Amino acid sequence: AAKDVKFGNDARVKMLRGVNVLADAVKVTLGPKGRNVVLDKSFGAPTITKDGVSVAREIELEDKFENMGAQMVKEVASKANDAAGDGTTTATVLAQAIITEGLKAVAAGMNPMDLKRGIDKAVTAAVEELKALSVPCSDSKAIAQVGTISANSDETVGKLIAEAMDKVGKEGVITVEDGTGLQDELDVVEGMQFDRGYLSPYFINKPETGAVELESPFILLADKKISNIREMLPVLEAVAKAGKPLLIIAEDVEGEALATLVVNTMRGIVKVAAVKAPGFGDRRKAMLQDIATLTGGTVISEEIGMELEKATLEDLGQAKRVVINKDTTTIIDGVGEEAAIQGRVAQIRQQIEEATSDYDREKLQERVAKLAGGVAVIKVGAATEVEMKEKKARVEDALHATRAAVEEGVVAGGGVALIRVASKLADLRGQNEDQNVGIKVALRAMEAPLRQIVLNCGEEPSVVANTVKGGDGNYGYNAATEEYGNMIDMGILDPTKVTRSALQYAASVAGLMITTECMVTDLP
Amino acid sequence: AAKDVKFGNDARVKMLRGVNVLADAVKVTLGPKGRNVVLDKSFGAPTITKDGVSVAREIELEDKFENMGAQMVKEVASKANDAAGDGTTTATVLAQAIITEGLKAVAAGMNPMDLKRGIDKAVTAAVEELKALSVPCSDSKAIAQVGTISANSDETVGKLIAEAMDKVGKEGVITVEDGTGLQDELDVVEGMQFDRGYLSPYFINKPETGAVELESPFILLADKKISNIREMLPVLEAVAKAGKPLLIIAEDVEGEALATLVVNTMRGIVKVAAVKAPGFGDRRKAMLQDIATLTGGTVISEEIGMELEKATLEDLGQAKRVVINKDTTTIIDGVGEEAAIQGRVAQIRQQIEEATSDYDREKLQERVAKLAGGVAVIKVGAATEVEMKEKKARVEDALHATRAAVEEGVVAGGGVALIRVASKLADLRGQNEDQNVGIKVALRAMEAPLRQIVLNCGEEPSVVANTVKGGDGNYGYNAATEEYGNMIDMGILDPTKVTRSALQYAASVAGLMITTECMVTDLP
Amino acid sequence: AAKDVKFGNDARVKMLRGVNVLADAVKVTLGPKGRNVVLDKSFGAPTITKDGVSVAREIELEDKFENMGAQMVKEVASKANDAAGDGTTTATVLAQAIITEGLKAVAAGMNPMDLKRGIDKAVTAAVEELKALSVPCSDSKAIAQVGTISANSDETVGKLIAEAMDKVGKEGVITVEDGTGLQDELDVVEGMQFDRGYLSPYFINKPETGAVELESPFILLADKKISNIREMLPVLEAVAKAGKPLLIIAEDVEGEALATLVVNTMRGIVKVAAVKAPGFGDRRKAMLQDIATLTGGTVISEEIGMELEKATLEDLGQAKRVVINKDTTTIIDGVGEEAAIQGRVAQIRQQIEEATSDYDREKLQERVAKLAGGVAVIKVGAATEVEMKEKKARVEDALHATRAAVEEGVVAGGGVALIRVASKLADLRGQNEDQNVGIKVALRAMEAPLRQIVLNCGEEPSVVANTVKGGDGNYGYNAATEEYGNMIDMGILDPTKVTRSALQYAASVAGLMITTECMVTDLP
Amino acid sequence: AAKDVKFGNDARVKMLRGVNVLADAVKVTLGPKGRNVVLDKSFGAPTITKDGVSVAREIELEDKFENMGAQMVKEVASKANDAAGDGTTTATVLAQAIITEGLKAVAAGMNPMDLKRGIDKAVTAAVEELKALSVPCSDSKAIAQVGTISANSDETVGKLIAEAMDKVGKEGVITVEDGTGL
Ligand SMILES: Nc1ncnc2c1ncn2[C@@H]1O[C@H](COP(=O)(O)OP(=O)(O)OP(=O)(O)O)[C@@H](O)[C@H]1O
Ligand SMILES: Nc1ncnc2c1ncn2[C@@H]1O[C@H](COP(=O)(O)OP(=O)(O)OP(=O)(O)O)[C@@H](O)[C@H]1O
Ligand SMILES: Nc1ncnc2c1ncn2[C@@H]1O[C@H](COP(=O)(O)OP(=O)(O)OP(=O)(O)O)[C@@H](O)[C@H]1O
Ligand SMILES: [Mg+2]
Ligand SMILES: [Mg+2]
Ligand SMILES: [Mg+2]
Ligand SMILES: [Mg+2]
Repeated sequence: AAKDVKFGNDARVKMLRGVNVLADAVKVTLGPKGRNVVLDKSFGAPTITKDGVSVAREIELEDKFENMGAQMVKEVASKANDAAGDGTTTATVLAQAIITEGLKAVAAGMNPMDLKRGIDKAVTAAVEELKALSVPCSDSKAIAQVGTISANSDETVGKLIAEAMDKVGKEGVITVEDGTGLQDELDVVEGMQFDRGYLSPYFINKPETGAVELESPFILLADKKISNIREMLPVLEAVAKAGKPLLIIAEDVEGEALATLVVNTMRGIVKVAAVKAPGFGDRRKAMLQDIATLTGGTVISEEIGMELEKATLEDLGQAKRVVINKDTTTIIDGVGEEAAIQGRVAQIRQQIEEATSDYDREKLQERVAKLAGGVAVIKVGAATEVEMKEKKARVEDALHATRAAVEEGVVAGGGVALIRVASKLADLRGQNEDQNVGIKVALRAMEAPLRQIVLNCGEEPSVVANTVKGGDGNYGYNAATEEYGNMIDMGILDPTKVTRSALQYAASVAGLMITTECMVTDLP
Repeated sequence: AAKDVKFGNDARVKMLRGVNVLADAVKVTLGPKGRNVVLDKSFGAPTITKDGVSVAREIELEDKFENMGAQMVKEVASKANDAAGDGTTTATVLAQAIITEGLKAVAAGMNPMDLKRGIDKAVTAAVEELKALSVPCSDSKAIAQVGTISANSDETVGKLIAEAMDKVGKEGVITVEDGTGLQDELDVVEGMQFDRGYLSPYFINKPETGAVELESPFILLADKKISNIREMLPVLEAVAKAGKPLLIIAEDVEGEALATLVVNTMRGIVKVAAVKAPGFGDRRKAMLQDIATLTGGTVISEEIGMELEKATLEDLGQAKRVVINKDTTTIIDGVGEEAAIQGRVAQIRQQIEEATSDYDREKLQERVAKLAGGVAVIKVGAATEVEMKEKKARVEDALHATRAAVEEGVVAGGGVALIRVASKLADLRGQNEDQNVGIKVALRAMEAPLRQIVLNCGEEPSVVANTVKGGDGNYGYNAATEEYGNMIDMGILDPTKVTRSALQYAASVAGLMITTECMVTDLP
Repeated sequence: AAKDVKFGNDARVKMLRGVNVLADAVKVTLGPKGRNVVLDKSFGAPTITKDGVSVAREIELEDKFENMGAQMVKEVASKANDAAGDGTTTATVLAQAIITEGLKAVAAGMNPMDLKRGIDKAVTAAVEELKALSVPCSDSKAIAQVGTISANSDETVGKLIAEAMDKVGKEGVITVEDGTGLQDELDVVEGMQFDRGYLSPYFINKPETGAVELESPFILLADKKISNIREMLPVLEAVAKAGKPLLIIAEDVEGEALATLVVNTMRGIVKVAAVKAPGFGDRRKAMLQDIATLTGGTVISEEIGMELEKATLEDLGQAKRVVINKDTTTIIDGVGEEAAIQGRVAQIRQQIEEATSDYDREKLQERVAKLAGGVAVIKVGAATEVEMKEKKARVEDALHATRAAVEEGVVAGGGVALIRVASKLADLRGQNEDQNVGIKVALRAMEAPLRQIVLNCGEEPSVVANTVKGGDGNYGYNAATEEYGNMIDMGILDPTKVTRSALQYAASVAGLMITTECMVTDLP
Repeated sequence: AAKDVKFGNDARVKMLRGVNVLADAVKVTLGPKGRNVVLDKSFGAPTITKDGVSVAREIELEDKFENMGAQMVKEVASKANDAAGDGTTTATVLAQAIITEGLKAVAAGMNPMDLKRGIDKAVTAAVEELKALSVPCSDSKAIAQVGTISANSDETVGKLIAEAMDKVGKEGVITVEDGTGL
């Protein structure tokens, strides 16, 4: 309808106001000594949190343009979370630091394009420096430290992640779920993990993790874009008679077949789950057959005439468990016989032998690794169900952080990595002077996270930041103990992936908001 | 939607305003001589109460941030109530005292972390001192005094609780309900008490206690996560034909099964009750078999193929009564033969003999204690049903208080315990000066409850507090008689668990409020 | 209802205000160095776009008359987009330039008719000059450059378009869709393209392209305007039983048939697609029989008694795919045998031989070209489905731009073509002085797009525009590299059709608003 | 009275807005193509003038901070009028340009005192360069050209002033007054 349009300086001022509000509200929770934020949980008691993710999620400014700026920086922090699993607060702190200085530069009269080029160059150089300073994470000690640091100082999370990590190799498939009692357990089931997000967010039965859990489910191996719900109706009735959950690996469920199935999720005919089918054509049928032989099911495809109307319970797959995330789906301990799995992996190994292209060999090696490795199951022994879900979510996010670390290395925590990077890149320049100014803005932003942590601790950020900059290597300020020392020695590690993703995304949103000239919104 | 965000000083000022409003409204009711609070009972007549629980529950500030502050100090007081059953007003009085002084310190310029560390250290030392000064509660006289004091001067409650307590030992299971006549009756039956909460609050038929009472119910021993209401529909029909109430001990009723059971419970086909199954795997099946042999029923499990579709009336358990609370469920006088119970306890004793781990031996000894100990039934007698319910609720809360006392000792009542603790810890100091200031704030808070009681009595709190501080041991001020004397001699006892929980929770909420920097709420 | 009427100067002032708002919001995104515009995407995160089409689409002024002016200049830009596929922002930039200067001329006192005549004359001369300066686009190099420039610096789009273009000739039929994976493919199916827009916008299953895709559908070769759905109800049931999609090439679907087909299309009983039948009388039946022989179906017509009630599954045509746009519909690999197609094209060649009129020979030659040439299929390869849709949309719009270029030539990009045209037409005059003023206004407008691009780059538009005007031929300012040079050498090409359409439409809307005297709108 | 105090960039922006208002009023009267400015007078008819000093004198803004900026940059035109008698529009144009570019550097973290020192050094060197680049203006033709350019390209005024200085020499005194004729 009628819309309000802001141009230039007014638009950027509103942007900065909204970004400042969100960034303050989130950054007050950065570091181990973060403050508390009281979020009004509607009718119930307020939730006091030190988690910047929740504070950012709950922030929605009244003013439409300020709200828009807050939402953009928030969503870029969310991109950082998705890419890394940690550093959303750091990304917001970095984003505000570039944005506040950058928008001041724009309001001065400097060219937004030059500033964006300078910040892009500085952040690219910063990522190169972080890769240079990154130390590979292969020993279980570093993995435990990373898990502890990403679990908000939880040593048990770090040590369990390290144990399960070394048990199945650094590239192995690891899953976590609730335990039996108050003791943890480590198991090696024979399953696999294929990228398949849920086709509807309403499938989520776990609000603490945004994932769908099915125990002893029925795996339907559709190789056709499902458009109607009528042709699996006998199959749905058979599953309901069986009572086990039903999940669907189809190419794409579109139209009413989705919506009706969506409706079924609140009707509870079965525990409906729908995921996309990874791979295409030959690859799609290859991993579909792999899932069939892992779960003992049969691949049903319309091309071979195997229509969903004739799909019986025997053709339907079966496994011990399945987990569905927004990006990938892990099938856990399929009931298919070990002999069939061994035959399938042998066939794919001879496919590797006959393969000549690098892509073919690499993909088939990934396939055989997926089938042979299985899944590492962790049964965390927390006391209560609330503690079950919270500890398992912490373990999951810290596990993702550890995987990011082992794929990209680790660096000094507490913002020391960015401090060292800024010290290394202090001399970097650009084509013109405004690019150099953007570089300086990015360097101050790199300083920002450690300063914010020290500010949260109550100490003066200037003295501590100067002391850390004076030190070399990984010298820094342990905030939890409020004492200086080597971050690696005191276990304050940051996954290099986390830091590089946070900085890159903060630079992205900063440049986007700096170069923005007009904003349109619904009129109040 | 749109949200209002407060930062720092404004946030904490709103916090203090809300806390002050709630704390005044509640603390005017502390002690035997508490004032009256008139709560508007909507259309009907107002309710005058001296019970701080009701006053706190009815308090909901108009201003959103003041509302959040009041709501969460209220919820911390509720945590104290749940942990102890008494000292809700004392927890609020302590909470206001720390928050008022602590937030004054923050507004001065002192560091919130330093204050929180100091308060936490002072409260930990206070709990140690309270444990040191606690006198074990084993004689029936002390139990009677604690029961009387937790019911706000109800001698009959204390004496009946003491009698039932000594009848079945300090670790026995005790339940209370309405008697036949106007006199109290003490009985010993063969029941048991397993931790389980009702899966829906709508099951509560007793608003005065938040508990579900089923007389002569049908116990269904589910060992499976119930997800549908279809499979026990014949069982529901059989129960409705019988007419007795139906309760289900299930692992977890999730999905549409819970919703259908709720729809049934406001449709009243049967008296539907659902509780979670305590224990896991071997322990779960062990206590399920214990319940089966106590109630004469048969364990129904899908693993052995004993599916709920074939569940008949014979397999259903039967007992004299069952009481369901939010955390624990007690079965009263199951119809199983004494010979079967004796055989089961003999089997578990043999399990104890063959067990070697301390955990297994302790768990099996707990099982045999719960089985062979029996249940002390108190058929309390009152003139009217309203008086019946009020007396039984007072007896229940005082019984919980007596259990807390016998598990943690007793201390001088009327705030004398905290006065003595502050006198003992006057010399305690922290790492820096602001930690010492937080310690002093905690000590003044320790003084606060006795001062508030004396203020309620109309006397000057300063003179009486000075006189109590000058005295040593358990010397204090009897408020009901308005005269000094030994707290134990005049029966003014406090369960040590009550006081330590109230102080610890008050310190927790105070530190959370002090370290809080930002608040978000829905825009008015 | 009640309406607000503006007259003369006030109306034109409102025109200018609304046009200025929209033109600013869109023009801040012109050129490779365009700024960012933040569009509020309702509840979700804001969308940052440099695409002027989206910014123009969002803009809707609150003031009714300002909104009206913005909407009409926006719709003229949309006409330019539809006619060319590119230059929407350029059309708006040109429109504002004429409008701002023209409405100043009207407010001065000059005659609107004289200004409109002058602008029309200048734009006609500009189109003649652009045709003169246009260089034919036949080599794959120029096609690749045009595809890259229309896709906003996407070299892969340009090269793939050039390859597919040279594969099937400059007049060949080319279609694009999603590929298998990350790799592209170039094939030539046997199909044809006919002008038939969808009869309901709700048929669109591709919001990113506004097109309807049916994979392996059933073609209904109806030769009658379908106004009732009852008589194909058995056909609809048969199609639903088969499960394949369904499209109708009837003359028109209107009234009850249209409403019921729409109801079906949100109910999704079958994938309903309705398109009008191209051709008339002999031509209509001729192309209907061509579709029948290509898809192996049978033409169903009420004139020969072949009523839709007796239409069985065999009579319906079958093809590999079909794409429906708002203006034309393309079939993809009909299942008709190649022998039947060869016989049909031989018959139409004999018709060419027997044809005497130029129209008959040309139409039959077009028919044989459509049948024999087939359809070029591009399976573009991208990582993700969202990337699939975005890359295929960019490829489609750049393909339309390349077709416009090859049918009208190419000119210097970055507004250099219009600068050169203004330099050539600087001497042109009109009947009276105000016509000359309109000519000068149009010349400044021709200068406007390059000036706006340079302004977006941050450089001074005056110096760069003077330097470009000083140069001759195709000398200009590469904005992406921020350096001068030959546009053809640096690959900054503009399809001459795009530029002439943008300029002509801008002149059209400018003259319409200048000659406008009265406004009526709904009263606020 | 009660004071409003504005710090940093808010104060600088308001000051610059006032300077921009005054200088925009003044600088539409610069050059041969510069236009005129109407100044409303409390007594009599409005004054149509092209002098930058008159426009600068008349400018006073509602906002107290913008008015502070305007009254501060008005001193450039006033001092230029008092000292040289001409160049008041050029003086105001130069002042605003130094202010606009100076405030840009101040916003970029530069030290304003050192910016002032650099501006002063540049202007001292510029005065030296002007003294070097100047040429004597002694003949009547150059005086006619100077007067013509200073009278907004009015050749009659320049010729009249050249004739007046020729008649009264170096020691004579020339004054300008109202005349009856056309
Ligand atoms: N003991 C410590 N001393 C100093 N810095 C620490 C310490 N522990 C963690 N850090 C640093 O503090 C940051 C962790 O803060 P926090 O976990 O609150 O937020 P985050 O990593 O930005 O993201 P998220 O809110 O999503 O968890 C990291 O930069 C980490 O290196
Ligand atoms: N006769 C008495 N003289 C002095 N203090 C007493 C006397 N009886 C009880 N007290 C003290 O007064 C307090 C009891 O007050 P009250 O029961 O109103 O509130 P509470 O214990 O804070 O909690 P709740 O409101 O939940 O019952 C305890 O601290 C108790 O030790
Ligand atoms: N590298 C370049 N240097 C200079 N001008 C360029 C360059 N690349 C493209 N252009 C010019 O910039 C314009 C392309 O801008 P843009 O694609 O944002 O908008 P548009 O052509 O008006 O239409 P649309 O918004 O519908 O795509 C064209 O005039 C093109 O000739
Ligand atoms: Mg973190
Ligand atoms: Mg009490
Ligand atoms: Mg374009
Ligand atoms: Mg002059």
